[PDB]
Amino acid sequence: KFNDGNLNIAYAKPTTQSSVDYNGDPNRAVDGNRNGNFNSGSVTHTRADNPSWWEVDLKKMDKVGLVKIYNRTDAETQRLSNFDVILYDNNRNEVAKKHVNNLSGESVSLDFKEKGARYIKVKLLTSGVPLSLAEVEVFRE
Ligand SMILES: C[C@@H]1O[C@H](O)[C@@H](O)[C@H](O)[C@@H]1O
Ligand SMILES: [Ca+2]
Repeated sequence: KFNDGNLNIAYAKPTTQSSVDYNGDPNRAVDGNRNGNFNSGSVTHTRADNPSWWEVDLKKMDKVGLVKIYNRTDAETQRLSNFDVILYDNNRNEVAKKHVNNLSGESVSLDFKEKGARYIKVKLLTSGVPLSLAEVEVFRE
């Protein structure tokens, strides 16, 4: 629930994703565990979807600052590439979007500067690539 003294508002929130494979249910990206080894149980996994995506629902409009996305680490790390992070309001209107080409480390940090949003979606832009996320943390600043 807190990471380095900052309240992670995504923790334990409802999640969905495009499909599930390998029992990589979407709630694994909000289970409080940054472990990126798939075999740990901490990491989501969709099927090879058109495209694969994952989303957290904050349950109401909230304010979104830092969003930190933790990649799978044990294998297939390149899958988390060429992707959008999209904020939606209560009526699923897009209110902000950032594109990430790839990760040089195990995570990427994005600052949405306190934009009002209820949903944060991670969407791969390449057809037929599974989406796996170790953790998605969201902070209000
Ligand atoms: C859980 C599995 O891990 C393996 O390393 C991959 O080759 C499979 O595609 C799948 O992601
Ligand atoms: Ca996790």
